Amino acid sequence: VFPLPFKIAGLGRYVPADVVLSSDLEKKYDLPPGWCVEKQGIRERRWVKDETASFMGAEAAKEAVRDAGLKLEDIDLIINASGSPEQAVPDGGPLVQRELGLGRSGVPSITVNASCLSFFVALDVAANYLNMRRYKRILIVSSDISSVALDFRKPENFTLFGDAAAAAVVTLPEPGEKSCIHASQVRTYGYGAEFSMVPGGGSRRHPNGKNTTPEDNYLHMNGAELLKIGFEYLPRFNEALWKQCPDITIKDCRYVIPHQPSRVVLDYLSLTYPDDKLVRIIDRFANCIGASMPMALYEAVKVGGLRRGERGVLTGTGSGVSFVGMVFTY
Amino acid sequence: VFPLPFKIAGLGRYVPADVVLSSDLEKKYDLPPGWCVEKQGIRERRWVKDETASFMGAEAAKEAVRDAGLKLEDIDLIINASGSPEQAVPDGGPLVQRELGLGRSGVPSITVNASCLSFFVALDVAANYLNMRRYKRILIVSSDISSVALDFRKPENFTLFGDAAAAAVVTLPEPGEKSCIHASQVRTYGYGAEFSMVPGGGSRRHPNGKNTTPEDNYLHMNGAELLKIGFEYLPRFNEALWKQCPDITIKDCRYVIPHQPSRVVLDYLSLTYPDDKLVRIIDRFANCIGASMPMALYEAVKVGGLRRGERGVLTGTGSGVSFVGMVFTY
Repeated sequence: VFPLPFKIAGLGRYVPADVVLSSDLEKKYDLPPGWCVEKQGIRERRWVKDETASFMGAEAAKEAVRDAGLKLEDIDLIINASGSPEQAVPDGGPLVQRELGLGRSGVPSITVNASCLSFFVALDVAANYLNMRRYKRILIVSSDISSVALDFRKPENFTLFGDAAAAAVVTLPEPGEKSCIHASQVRTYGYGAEFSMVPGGGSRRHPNGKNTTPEDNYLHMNGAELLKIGFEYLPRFNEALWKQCPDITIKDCRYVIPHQPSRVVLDYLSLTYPDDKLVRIIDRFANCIGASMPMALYEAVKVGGLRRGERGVLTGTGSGVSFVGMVFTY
Repeated sequence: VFPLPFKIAGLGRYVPADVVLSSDLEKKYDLPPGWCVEKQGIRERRWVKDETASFMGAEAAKEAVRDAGLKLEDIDLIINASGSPEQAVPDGGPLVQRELGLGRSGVPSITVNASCLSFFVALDVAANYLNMRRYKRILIVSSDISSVALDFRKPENFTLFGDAAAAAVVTLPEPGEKSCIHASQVRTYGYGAEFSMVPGGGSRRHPNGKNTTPEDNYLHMNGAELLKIGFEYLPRFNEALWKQCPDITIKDCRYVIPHQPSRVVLDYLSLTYPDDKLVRIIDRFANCIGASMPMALYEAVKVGGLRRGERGVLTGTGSGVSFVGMVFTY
């Protein structure tokens, strides 16, 4: 089953142009100087002006398609893999297809939704399509605008969130190329759904039924209970992941590339590994939801110089609660 | 690539218990007697009392798991494939996992979102997971509560929509079993996104930003423009689908099993094929969004007596605009 041929052929990013400095937010909203860096690990973030999520996704996608040495017309499947929707109907796949100028192309455009970790699950889904020879050149797009949900009365909210899009084009490797997935794993603990959720935005508490409460559209988080899920299930998760690739260990991997919605995951990793092994984007882009992991993947290659033949580990914990992990040769 | 081993091992359904007769709606809201049947093709529908979407999905799933001769603990991947969300965070996968009593199981639970046609795309995704030997016993759940979005001032709305859930367990076939997919195709024409959309419920028009209009939470449909997309692209879609299985034609298939959000698809099919070839559920369950196709699949097997070794065709047009088609041996 594993080693699965798989090539990240191209990578792309779009971020809004204007830097919002933590220092300026602190001055504006009477927070102590240095508060965002100390408490959140965030020095800067980017917020949209008039961009739509599909716009940002399409900009990232075009970069990834160029990076792969391809034209837009060569893409044969589009997977939207964002942490939040642009609108209720259609899903983000057709919307980014349209934004790319491919609206009359017929190219199937769908959404994979694992909340947080949609990009990860989309890579997995794409790997299977590729190895089954169903499609050859798959675009995965993760674009999130969180700045819409900002609450400027709560510092733990309005200093945490940023906007970003990142994209990948994935293909089978060419003959002789080592690019592959050595291990991949997804586990879900839905008992933790209530500890990180947004109860509004669907049929359960529809804008006006009989089950609506005042706080329906904001994130309800119980950090202590989320950690307990980690305590109980993460060690067995990690054991099972690395058992898939017994000939490869963390020592053989150049970068750990985490979903990073807060500084906690980076702090944990920083106690364990040298700083140079960890790919950090939260410091400059904040919590960008579903774009976090692919932003970090973009960073690993385009700033960290990850070379073909070197190995990386994708890792993340997301709402649902789900855990993901993938060991790959780039 | 095609014939792909694939077995629909079990099927399940949940519908609310109380029948809402078109005749009673006509009396209540001063419509002419027989209006729903003539205009919509709908004699009855079911509307929830206090059920959640996850509840209905879990009820359907349990039936499907029993039908497959399995226990819930045997399922190794859950795919939520509904036409609408229960809430914004997490996605419906973890929520149905929790509802099933599998919240501490670790079983990956995700969402595939192709609007309308999510069930179809989930079958495809599942087929690839199965044939890549990644998972063995995959649960696909489609549960939709549309009755929340009813507008009792617009007859074309409040008489059209029903609530339902349906589910399938899919596996590889046992040795000697003929169950397979002969052909599968998905095409998307995102230029048609604007002709069937809900502009609210996301980042584009977030409950209060600067881009909200009065009509954001209702379906904007342009039926004439939707048909033009069919005129232009459906004939080539169908040609390309049947070219995948040159040794099998529509004459070799016992049932056509359509996504049926309105009477138009059934009217088209009824002009072409004998009535007994068409599987109809809209008459008793109305437009149940993402549950429509799997409701019809449940009907084909559990009422229409589709036998192992007989062939069927899944077909549908959905918001995005996307078209889907699959030819299979049951």
